[PDB]
Amino acid sequence: ETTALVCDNGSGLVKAGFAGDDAPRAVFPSIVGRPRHQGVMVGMGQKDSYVGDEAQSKRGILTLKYPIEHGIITNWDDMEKIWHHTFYNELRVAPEEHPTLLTEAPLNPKANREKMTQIMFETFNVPAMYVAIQAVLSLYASGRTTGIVLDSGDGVTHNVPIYEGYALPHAIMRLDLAGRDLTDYLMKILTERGYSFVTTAEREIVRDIKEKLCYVALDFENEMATAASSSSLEKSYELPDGQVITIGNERFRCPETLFQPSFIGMESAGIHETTYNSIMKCDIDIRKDLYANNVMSGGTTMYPGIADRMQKEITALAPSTMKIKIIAPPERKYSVWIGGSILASLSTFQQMWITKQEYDEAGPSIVHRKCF
Amino acid sequence: ETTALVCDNGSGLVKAGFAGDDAPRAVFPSIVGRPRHQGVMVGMGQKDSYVGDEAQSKRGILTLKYPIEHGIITNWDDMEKIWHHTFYNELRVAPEEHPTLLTEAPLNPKANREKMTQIMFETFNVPAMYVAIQAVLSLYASGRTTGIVLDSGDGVTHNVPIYEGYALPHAIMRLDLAGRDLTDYLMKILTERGYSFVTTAEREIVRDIKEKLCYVALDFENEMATAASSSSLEKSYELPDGQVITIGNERFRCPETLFQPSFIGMESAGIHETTYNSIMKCDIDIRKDLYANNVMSGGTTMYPGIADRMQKEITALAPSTMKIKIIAPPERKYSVWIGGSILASLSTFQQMWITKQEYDEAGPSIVHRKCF
Amino acid sequence: ETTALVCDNGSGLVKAGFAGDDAPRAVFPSIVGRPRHQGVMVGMGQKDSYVGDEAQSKRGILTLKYPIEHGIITNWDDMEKIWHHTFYNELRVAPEEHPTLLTEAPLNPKANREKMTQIMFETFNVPAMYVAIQAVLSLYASGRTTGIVLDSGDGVTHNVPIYEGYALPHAIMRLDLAGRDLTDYLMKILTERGYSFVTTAEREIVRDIKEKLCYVALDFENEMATAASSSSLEKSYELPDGQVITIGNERFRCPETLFQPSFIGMESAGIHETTYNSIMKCDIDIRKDLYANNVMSGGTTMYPGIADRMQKEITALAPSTMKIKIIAPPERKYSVWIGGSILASLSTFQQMWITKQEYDEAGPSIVHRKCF
Ligand SMILES: Nc1ncnc2c1ncn2[C@@H]1O[C@H](COP(=O)(O)OP(=O)(O)O)[C@@H](O)[C@H]1O
Ligand SMILES: Nc1ncnc2c1ncn2[C@@H]1O[C@H](COP(=O)(O)OP(=O)(O)O)[C@@H](O)[C@H]1O
Ligand SMILES: Nc1ncnc2c1ncn2[C@@H]1O[C@H](COP(=O)(O)OP(=O)(O)O)[C@@H](O)[C@H]1O
Ligand SMILES: [Mg+2]
Ligand SMILES: [Mg+2]
Ligand SMILES: [Mg+2]
Repeated sequence: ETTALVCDNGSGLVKAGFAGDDAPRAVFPSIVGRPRHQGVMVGMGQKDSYVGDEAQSKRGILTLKYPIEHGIITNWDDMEKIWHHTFYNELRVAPEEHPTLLTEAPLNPKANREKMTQIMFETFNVPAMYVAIQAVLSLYASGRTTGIVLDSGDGVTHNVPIYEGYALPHAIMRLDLAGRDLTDYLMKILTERGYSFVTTAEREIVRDIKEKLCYVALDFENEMATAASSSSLEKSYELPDGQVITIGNERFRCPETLFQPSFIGMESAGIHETTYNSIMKCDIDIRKDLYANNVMSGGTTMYPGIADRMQKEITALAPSTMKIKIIAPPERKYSVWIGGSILASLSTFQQMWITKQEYDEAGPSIVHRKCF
Repeated sequence: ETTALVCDNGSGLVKAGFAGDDAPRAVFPSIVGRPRHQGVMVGMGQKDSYVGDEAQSKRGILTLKYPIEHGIITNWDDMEKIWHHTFYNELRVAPEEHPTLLTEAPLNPKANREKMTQIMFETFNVPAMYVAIQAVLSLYASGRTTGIVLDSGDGVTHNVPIYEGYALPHAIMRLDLAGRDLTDYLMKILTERGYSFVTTAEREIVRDIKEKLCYVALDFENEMATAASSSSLEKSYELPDGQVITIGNERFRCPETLFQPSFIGMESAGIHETTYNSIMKCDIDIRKDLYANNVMSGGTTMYPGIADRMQKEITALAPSTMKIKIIAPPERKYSVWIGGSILASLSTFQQMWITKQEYDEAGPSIVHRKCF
Repeated sequence: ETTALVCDNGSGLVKAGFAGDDAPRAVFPSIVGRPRHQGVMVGMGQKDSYVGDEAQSKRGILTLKYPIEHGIITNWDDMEKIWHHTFYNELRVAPEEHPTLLTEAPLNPKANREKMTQIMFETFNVPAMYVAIQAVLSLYASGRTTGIVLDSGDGVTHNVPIYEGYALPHAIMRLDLAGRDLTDYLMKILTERGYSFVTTAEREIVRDIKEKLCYVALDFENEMATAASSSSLEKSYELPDGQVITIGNERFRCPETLFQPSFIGMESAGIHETTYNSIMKCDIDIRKDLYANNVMSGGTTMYPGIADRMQKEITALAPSTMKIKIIAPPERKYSVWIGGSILASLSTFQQMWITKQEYDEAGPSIVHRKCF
């Protein structure tokens, strides 16, 4: 083949393009939007459903659904609209000509991967495809064969240890807390300063407040004290319609949910303890190299101060005699897709695709014997 | 102390009285009103503002302002008249004599609770006070350590799950739709039958139409079909001055907004879906006992048929494997205040009051470190 | 004494009672749990810690901690709550009056036995005590003085060869895989069918799924092929909250971790290989009588088909010239406690107790010269 696609069919935001390009060709919301009002205009070019940037643009008149929840596809009829849009609108390919690398979280339901395999061969007729783990792809972008990858998206956070190119699948950790739960918690805490955000259109406004204003405080109790000497840490922000809102300790109490999942009431260890537990499930000789190669990936790792905070916290859990080093590159917003564009381009990978001629004799069950 | 005051400082309607009474000593409109017409009579007892039953009585000559919107005090200069009137006129006690229990919605703005705290210690000089969640009080009145309380007053509808007396604040739900929004919708749909209601006093006339004649259908499409065999479900009502109006399917299409908020153009779950979502956000082992102890509170839960409609709808959402039971007691019009009268009476509660001596060294910020 | 106590302080299930009784007087979860939510009701039995069935019953609002991990007590402040509950709450004895037989896995830390001795004399003031090896007690319940015992609890699996009443301590094997690791692996593989169990309360739901439905395949590859021609091996389970989960090959792929520890990623012999390797470490003349007396003990030996599988596999490793018999009694769930109740009742054992008079001139290091 001369060109494959790589599609990072993620929660909240899809990244899409071709193998061997250095960054995604297309990046848009993993959203389908549907009207919630009467179509009172006549001769208007009214469309029954909107997807990606069209839905994000028109959202005052729409109800917005993400067809992926926690890295699991929950609405296949609208997920087919996202893949149809992806290929025919801004990639503008013929899917029958290009083999597609697809992307998934570890410890997902098998039925997700099977129906995703079925749609690619039976609805899009692709030549071939493969499903790769987001955290395995994240080491190709880094240029490594050992590291522990913390990947944190819109839906799921997960840790995957790799040493000398072998995964330790028994030491993988998954966590149903990422960019959506932080946005919902930001909506909840913004209520107590007097602002209301509740519609699926207002959750997108609060996602922009989260992306623009929020950060990870290197010591939470000292930052909560600092914010009581107020206006020192406060930022103003301008809503659609031009009303201004101001934010204080909620600017960093929001991202702290990653380190203290008890803020959203769940009983699980923080992302620091989860990375440390994942290294401690690994065999003793590999732990020293995993601590030094603690890779970060995905948009929920983009906060200011989060690499510093997690270096402070893994260094408090690990023994003091060795170098915890956290590798947070500036393109980590796309390092899954970038690593998929490398893998789909490798000359040795071209024998590993599931081909149409191998699917159609074995059914969607083929994807469990041929993929990790 | 020998007695304590207790107030549900309600949206639309205040309830007030003393600890250990089995019902409120006073219940009256949460209203202040000012003249909108000339005082032409010389030697008249002319007065520049009115409150409660006095404003409700003079409402031909007044414009009526509710100083509480959606459970938030939006007009302190008139809310201070409501609290002043409450203590000095129909409770007729000196506020410095008795500590006050006070009442709030969950997820409210912190500035509301702070300013309420300040006014009680600095305008009314009370010995001590506390602020309690309307739904936590409703389990004291119902005699339970566990339940999910749907509370629906004039201004707000909210759900609080409680199990073994511990609340789950991650699973709390709040909804800016209750008795006011149903009254505004009733003005709009009575206008489809040609009746005009637009002044604030006409909203009180339409509120009496709602309170006297409205009800919840067990199945809306069957009731809308039944109303096409007309004059069966329809009723007649007598206005002030003695004119009469006849009320059609708007008699049950009004309360159905609680189950279909899209009738008033907002994009949110109905009260059945939001109570189910609140149970489904809880820890799995507690859900069986929340379905069995679903408690109704506040005047917007007083419609005929609402318990039967909600038992039907929650039974359709929940798995059939277990017994949904909705506890709608007849005193649920006052169950918040009744629960406060129990809480203020308990010997083990008297250490939980914020005392004047504990406020004046910490300011109104004391309330967030002693209330829920 | 007229009665001693015997307390099999095992991982995650404590079995306790009097010497001379035929079964444990008390059996309960070896668990302590603490609230993880705000207590909003007051005038109530609010309690800062729950233990045993109180923790297991209220688990929907608790984080649950096991104070024993792999047969090692890791949290003594909660193990003292388990013994205090054992003695005062449902044995309802005064410990000062009764000598107590305690119990431990072989190849444990010496400090675990020392601190366990210290607490019994300095916190509970017992007249005397002893620490027995759980596999030596499994021969006492079995009514034989030669055999090899596969004991497998919640924390640890171990083999102890005994011939003519002498143990062969060079031939003891210990494996840090038993009922907890199988439960945790079932949480992992249930995720691949779409069910997330993640809290320490949901781990108890998965432990009940494991106990009710899981079984050991006689031939794993034949059973996997049988489950691929599906629906014949599937069963379903009703959760708390009344949602139903169906379970298929994960019903027997879970217990196969005992025969293939590489499923949880650990490098070791399976329980068949570890038992055979233990017989091979023994002196050649005893091996015939060890194969003829392969005793099984503890709850992780309770799966349907495990005796048939374990006999099938030892019979393939051992030479065909002689007969393997596996002795898996129907009471084997309590055979350590039953055998401890026999040992503590023997007239020949009453010289072997460590007495308070013999502890308080030697310190807790007495337990290394007087016990096993
Ligand atoms: N600069 C930023 N600060 C904070 N959050 C961000 C930033 N950029 C993106 N995000 C968040 O990252 C989440 C998804 O990013 P991504 O890694 O693409 O996840 P996914 O792989 O699930 O699509 C979104 O919820 C978005 O709000
Ligand atoms: N019989 C009734 N039918 C319908 N609505 C009622 C009835 N009685 C009271 N209400 C409504 O209940 C609302 C407030 O009741 P209440 O429970 O006191 O709320 P709050 O606690 O907010 O004061 C008012 O808007 C009123 O219209
Ligand atoms: N019928 C059963 N089938 C499978 N596992 C069981 C059964 N009964 C008990 N267990 C398991 O046995 C384990 C502990 O049993 P036990 O022998 O008391 O161990 P311990 O001595 O460590 O307390 C628990 O993890 C439980 O899940
Ligand atoms: Mg991602
Ligand atoms: Mg109320
Ligand atoms: Mg045991």
